[PDB]
Amino acid sequence: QFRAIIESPEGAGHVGYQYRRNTGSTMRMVSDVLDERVSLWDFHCDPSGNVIQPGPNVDSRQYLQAAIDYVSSNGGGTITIPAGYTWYLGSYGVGGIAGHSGIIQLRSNVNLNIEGRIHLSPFFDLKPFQVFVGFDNGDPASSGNLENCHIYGHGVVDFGGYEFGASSQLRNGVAFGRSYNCSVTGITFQNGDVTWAITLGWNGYGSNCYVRKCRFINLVNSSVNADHSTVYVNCPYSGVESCYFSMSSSFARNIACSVALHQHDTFYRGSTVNGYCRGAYVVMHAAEAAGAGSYAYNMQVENNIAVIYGQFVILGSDVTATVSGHLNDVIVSGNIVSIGERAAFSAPFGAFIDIGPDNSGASNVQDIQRVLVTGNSFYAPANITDSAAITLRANLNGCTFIANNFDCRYMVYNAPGTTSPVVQNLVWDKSNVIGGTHANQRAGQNLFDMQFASVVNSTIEVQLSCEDLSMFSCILFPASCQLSYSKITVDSAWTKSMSNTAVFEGNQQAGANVYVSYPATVNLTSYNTQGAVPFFSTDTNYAWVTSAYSLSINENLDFSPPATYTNKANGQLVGVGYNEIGGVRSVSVRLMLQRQV
Amino acid sequence: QFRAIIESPEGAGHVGYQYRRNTGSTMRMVSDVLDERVSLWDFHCDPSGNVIQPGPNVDSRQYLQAAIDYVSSNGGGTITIPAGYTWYLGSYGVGGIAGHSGIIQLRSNVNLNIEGRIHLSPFFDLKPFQVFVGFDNGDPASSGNLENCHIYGHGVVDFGGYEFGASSQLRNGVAFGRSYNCSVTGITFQNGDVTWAITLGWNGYGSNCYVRKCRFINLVNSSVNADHSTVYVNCPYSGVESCYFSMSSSFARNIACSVALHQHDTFYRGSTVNGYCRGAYVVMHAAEAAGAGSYAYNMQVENNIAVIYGQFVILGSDVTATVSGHLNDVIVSGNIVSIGERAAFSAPFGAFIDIGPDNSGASNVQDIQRVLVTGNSFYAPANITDSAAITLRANLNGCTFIANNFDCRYMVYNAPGTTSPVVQNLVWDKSNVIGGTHANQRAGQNLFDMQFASVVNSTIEVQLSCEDLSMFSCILFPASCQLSYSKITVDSAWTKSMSNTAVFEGNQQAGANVYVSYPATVNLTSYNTQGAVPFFSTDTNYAWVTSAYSLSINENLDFSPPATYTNKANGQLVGVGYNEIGGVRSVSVRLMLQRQV
Amino acid sequence: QFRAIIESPEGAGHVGYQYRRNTGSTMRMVSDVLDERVSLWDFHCDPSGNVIQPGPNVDSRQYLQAAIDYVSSNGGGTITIPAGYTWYLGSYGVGGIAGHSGIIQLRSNVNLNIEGRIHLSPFFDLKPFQVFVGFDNGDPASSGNLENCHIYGHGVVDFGGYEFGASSQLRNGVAFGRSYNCSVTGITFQNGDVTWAITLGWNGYGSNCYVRKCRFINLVNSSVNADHSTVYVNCPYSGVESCYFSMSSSFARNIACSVALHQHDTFYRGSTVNGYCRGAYVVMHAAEAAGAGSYAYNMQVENNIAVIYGQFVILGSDVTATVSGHLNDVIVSGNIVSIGERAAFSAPFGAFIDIGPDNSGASNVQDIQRVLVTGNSFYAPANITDSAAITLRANLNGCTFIANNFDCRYMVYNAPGTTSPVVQNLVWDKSNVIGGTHANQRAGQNLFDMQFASVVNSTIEVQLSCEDLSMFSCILFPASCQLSYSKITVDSAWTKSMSNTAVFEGNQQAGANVYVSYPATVNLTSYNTQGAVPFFSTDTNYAWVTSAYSLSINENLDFSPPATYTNKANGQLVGVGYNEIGGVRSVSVRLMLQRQV
Ligand code: NA
Ligand code: NA
Ligand code: NA
Repeated sequence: QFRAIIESPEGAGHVGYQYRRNTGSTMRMVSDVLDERVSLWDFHCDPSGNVIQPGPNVDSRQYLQAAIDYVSSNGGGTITIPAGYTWYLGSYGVGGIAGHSGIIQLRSNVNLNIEGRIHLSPFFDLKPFQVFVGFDNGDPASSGNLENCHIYGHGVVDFGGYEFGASSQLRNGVAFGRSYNCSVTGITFQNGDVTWAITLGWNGYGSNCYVRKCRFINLVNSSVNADHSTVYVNCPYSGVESCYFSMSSSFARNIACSVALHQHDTFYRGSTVNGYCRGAYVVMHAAEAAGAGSYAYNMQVENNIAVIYGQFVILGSDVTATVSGHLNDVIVSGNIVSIGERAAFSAPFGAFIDIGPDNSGASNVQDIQRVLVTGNSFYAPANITDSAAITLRANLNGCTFIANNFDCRYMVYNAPGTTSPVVQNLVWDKSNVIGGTHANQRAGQNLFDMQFASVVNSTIEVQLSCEDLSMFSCILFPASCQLSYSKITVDSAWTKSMSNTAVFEGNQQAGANVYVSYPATVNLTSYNTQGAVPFFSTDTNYAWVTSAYSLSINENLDFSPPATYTNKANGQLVGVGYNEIGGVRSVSVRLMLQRQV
Repeated sequence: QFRAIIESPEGAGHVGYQYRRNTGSTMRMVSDVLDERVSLWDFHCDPSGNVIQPGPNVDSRQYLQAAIDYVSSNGGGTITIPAGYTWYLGSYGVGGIAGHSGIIQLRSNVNLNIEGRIHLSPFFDLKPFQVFVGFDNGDPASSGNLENCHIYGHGVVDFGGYEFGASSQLRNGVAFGRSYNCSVTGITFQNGDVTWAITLGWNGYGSNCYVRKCRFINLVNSSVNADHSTVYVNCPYSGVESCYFSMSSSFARNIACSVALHQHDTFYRGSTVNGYCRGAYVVMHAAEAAGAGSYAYNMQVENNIAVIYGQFVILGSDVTATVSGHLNDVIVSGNIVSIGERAAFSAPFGAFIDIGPDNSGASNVQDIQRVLVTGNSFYAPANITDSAAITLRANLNGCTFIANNFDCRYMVYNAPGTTSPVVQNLVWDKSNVIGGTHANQRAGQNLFDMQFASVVNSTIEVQLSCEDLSMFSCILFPASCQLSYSKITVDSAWTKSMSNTAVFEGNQQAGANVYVSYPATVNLTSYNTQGAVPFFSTDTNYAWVTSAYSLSINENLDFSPPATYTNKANGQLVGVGYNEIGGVRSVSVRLMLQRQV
Repeated sequence: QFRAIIESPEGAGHVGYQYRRNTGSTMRMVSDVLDERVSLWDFHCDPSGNVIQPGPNVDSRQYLQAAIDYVSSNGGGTITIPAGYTWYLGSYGVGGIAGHSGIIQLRSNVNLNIEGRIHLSPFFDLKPFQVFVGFDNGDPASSGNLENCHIYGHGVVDFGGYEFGASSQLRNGVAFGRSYNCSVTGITFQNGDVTWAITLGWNGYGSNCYVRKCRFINLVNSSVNADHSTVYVNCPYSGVESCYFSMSSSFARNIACSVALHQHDTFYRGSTVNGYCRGAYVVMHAAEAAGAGSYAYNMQVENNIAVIYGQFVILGSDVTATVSGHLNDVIVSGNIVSIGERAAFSAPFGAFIDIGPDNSGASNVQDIQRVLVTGNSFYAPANITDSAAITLRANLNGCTFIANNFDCRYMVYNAPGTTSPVVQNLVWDKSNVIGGTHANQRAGQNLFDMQFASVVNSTIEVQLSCEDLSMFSCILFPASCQLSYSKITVDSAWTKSMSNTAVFEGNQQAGANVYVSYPATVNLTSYNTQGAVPFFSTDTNYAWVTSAYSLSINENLDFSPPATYTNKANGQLVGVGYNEIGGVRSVSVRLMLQRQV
């Protein structure tokens, strides 16, 4: 009677309890207290209610779904996935997540505390999957929201090492969906060939979604995998902090990016990356602009550590038939980034910043401006010819560089022939320090290679900190690049032996609102006159020069050339020196040529 | 007999347990294991011990207080506020928190894990309240400390949307009191009209208090609300990290600040703000200097993202009859900040840094120095006339600006008439990049408007990066501003067409220890002499000029003006050019005027 | 019968339970649910299974070890150390941790949630100890790994205040061993005289180990203690974030460092330090290079707040018979650091950066390069003569300084006599702001004191922001320092009254590839000639000068000196001025001397 009730499932509901024997505390039953927590064990049972042990040959999916569905029905809670066990998933979910190749459906206010391990069984080999899906509809546009869903703990999600079956397939760990106040904290995602580990939001719908203190380990493994971004941030007021990302496959060096920031007010901070092609995309895709507008603004990449093989930050924006995307108000700061040991040209072109074309290769759709790149370090090994502070491959409406340290082959680069970007407001402050690792490697190359259609309202203040006499020039403009309302200077330090410092193939430095200064060697010849006497340049290509001054000592006693020069209508320089004794003088002098500065 | 004991409240204390059947484990009873945790359910009961369900019509306050008081009596623990329920509070607390309009009294070592929702009932409508109070006395000065108290979880505190009843009232979420090692992590505070969500410390008493990963949503809603700072940090070695703050009301744009840092060794990092008037106050109030001294030092605002309507960082210090407050050793870095879309003058004057007067409007009490503002971005839309890198409205003893990007109407500003601050050690390094969003908007305005009583030991190195010919001047000193032992330079780039570059209305640039350089147009006339021949300025206002040099080309063949000039006692410039053929020459030239540089 | 089973230890395993009466949930027993968690109470029992109360006279060690060992046997879990109790440890462990003076042995996948207090009993007074040890062997080289071990909670580890018995002894809180994915979060370590609180890794073996939100309070207390680094990071992909470190003893000001970063891809962020000698070591020790290679790279110290008495960041690398250590790719950024109030020379020499000799004092073994120091603030009080931006005491292969604010006695320093470092690639950008706290204190001192064997490929761009006429020179090279392929400039602002600006005791500024500019006063005398007329310097020590220009006004009406000068073979300067009326002129002028700039 009483014995029977006690051994029944209702037994615990008949045993009284009062907290610490406190007479002022609730008189409850044991079952009530045990009902304050919930684990997968409370649903991991056969139809008669007997517990099932997890393992390689047990598909845990329906049991976890039942737990989620039930806790959802009570307004939420946290389900623990117990430590000490590996819980295998072995079949697809059903309903609104089947269109997403979903395994488990997440539900609002239902948190998962993953302390044990979740493993994918070989049912998923060569197939698509998205392990945790927060959509409730096959069509994301008719999906409801996922709110207040947190996954956390010390546990693991293991994708079982299976390769993709076909490049067209997609694979994900956590697809939060149209997600609001959702997060992943503490979890290790490992051992896969996937497209993403976590995606946050859906085409701008969502808010307040975060990935923190997670580890992502070896999540690309095959030539079949088309592309990878480990965390894809597709809702605003969201981001990634204090994570670790590591890949070891060769394929990852060519296709994988750690983070993609695709909506406004998003961030990527304090994370360490190794073995990836790319650091972060920061891109406003017009096809993803439904939920939070057409502008990506307030984008922050800060205080990360990366060894990569391709590009650290990739900026973009694009358009559709009905929507134009814009990118502005970005800060990239405090990051320390290297291109890993590799042969030149063996992975995508190495870059700290890349201004990339759209997915169809168009370089004339972008609207990127008000970007600040400051207080970062970049290094590439001396053999990596394809390394640049910025590869400027598409139209740019502004990017400002202050107080960085760049130590790679090029400072500014774009390939000739290719795209001919239209450039406005590119600012390279004199406080950017140009390293010398690539000294002596730059035969035939221009340090700032300005292979653009045009440059306007831009500043390039070149300052070397060691010699590199192998380079063709410090900065070169082809004749095809228009240049106006710009300031281009080359500091003389470490330049005395350079044949070419600044080169303007179309004589663009003569423009009315071009402000330039650079060293040049000039031959001069004086009149015979004893006393104050003019010296004039033998060459006539200085009609643009507003002043020039001596960078050379005067080895002579009997005369001195002018310290300073102006020009004449015929393009000669002229200055007044001094003949202590008369005679025609002929000298070769290093001058700082200046125009309007 | 046995049946009776088992169904009694002591029943669980009669059922044996040994962990996982391990014979080396303690032989315990069920009640002992259940006593390892505690929830509000263990106290949320009527006088007969029957559990009460929470809800809109149940006042949960006495039950939560009883739980806190009891756990306190045992040396501490963590009380869980269960998920899946909304727990309403409906009356004020009693005792030492009644003077603070307290609801719940916090106690040392007693943590709250808020997984469910705490809601305020309409009893609090139009009234003051402070939901959680750590003071044990009505008079904070005779209060004991609160130590080792942490509030955390995925839950919510909802202030029920009630407006303030009167501007004089105060409202708070968590008043920690004289708090040591206390924190709030993970909680969402929403739906209110309050003064603060969380306050840390009391007039410098406290230490090691933090707010992390909390969200603060819509916490100002009425014209009645006098003021708001979401987190007020009033103890040292304390701060705010990785939080989200969002307001939507119009009133918030005029009164709300996200954080106030009021004691030394405090920080505000990695947080995102939207819809606020202000970012952070960083202020040493002499009236709050009892617990940690008279100095606010080691103040850090870093790596935040903000869209605001007024000022990002507001610096101050003030005095009382017996105490003077000082502010020094501050760093503001890596932040990306915008003034939101708004009409000019429709909210408090937009600023990245504001040096504010005291609460009584006094601008002659402040002692603010050794501030570093570096590697930040600031943007204001082109129509916002009231936008400045710094509004310098009170005495300043030092502020240093390096490697920022400011894109707004003014760089340095203070309104004329108003306060006449005394300025020392203002440093504006050439590495600050001046954006061009406000180009063409600056009719009648000075980019650096130096409306001060005096400027000493200061550096302004102005560098433009595009043209703006609408501005009256790059920098202007009224005749009322003394200027000494200072360096003021205007780079020539994008200045060739400017009528005025630097303006010194009192001819202050002639001071003995003033070091200045800027472009000017000058008319000159030569002697008739063939050969080396002097040119002299027609105007006599260059007695302060130590050298000048040509910024113009020479369109002539038969002569050249001097490349470089010095002056004469009468205030003319003079240099030696060259007449190939003789004749009096008359030319108009753009020169860089220099004094002691 | 049934009564007997129920009161036995197996009783709970006979009482049925089904979660919330849900008929689809597992039919379990109470014991199963209680077995989901585990605490120290489940092992803190006598041999008959009766629970023992912890306290001062109970040694809790064997019971905690038994708990750890058992949970380990089940594949892991989290053991809670209950709140409300102090758990004393009173004897050493046995087995593989005895060689490490271990107390408790940590085991893989076994987490400790420390909510209560762990205290050391006086058995440990005057003895060595390491409280938690992750090694399983006395010899670390034959030790197995510790993986997936996390210690966290709101609890405390108290070292009981005992002094060290002898300087040779070692003491530690948590020695993780060869540790992979291990962490400490939330814990307060206090009240000791120890060598370290936490060590991560062993001679480069380990990965993904972190210390977050921990507090470290008063952990050095005696003159006996040889040395202290609070967190020692000796494995890669590891670091310290958001911690608090505080010492109050005088001894700590001379021996204690907060963090030591000893392997690649390690970081120290967002932490606050007070009362320590040092901030962080960043050092590649060749004796510790077994597990992760010979290079420390990707080292990050960012956004910390410190008041220290010695040096903030200390860089090093050294060698053994068979291994050479290298240090490169380091970033030190956003930190705000002060030397605390102290007498000059009363603690180790104050420095923001120190390039230190090896432990045997050798300054010729180091290979340190590609370091970026940017956007930091440093302050030392005016009386602290021993304060420097960088003490450069050992060979340096590169360090770059951009956009810092340094306000201390020296900018660059090394003591004369002592080491004679070989310096390459030291870069001091003009954007570093030199504060004026030490103005008037620098009698007999050189601001940049270049006491080196040699300097190559280096840049020193000195910019003052106030006067300090007490200093002997802005920069001085002794004749013993070679200088080549370098750029050394002194901006003229605030220098007009300085006798010496740049000093080159060996006339090193004449070198072929030395690029220098600085102010000097020069006496000149003209010829008699009316009209354009040469002026020449009376002194002949300007054979290295390529140009010079006037920094002085001309008080004369009847003549003007040249605005600009070049030199002559005999070392005189010469320029062409203008005599309106003839006569020999004699003037004393302030010039900017330039060489190849
Ligand atoms: Na073109
Ligand atoms: Na005045
Ligand atoms: Na030497």
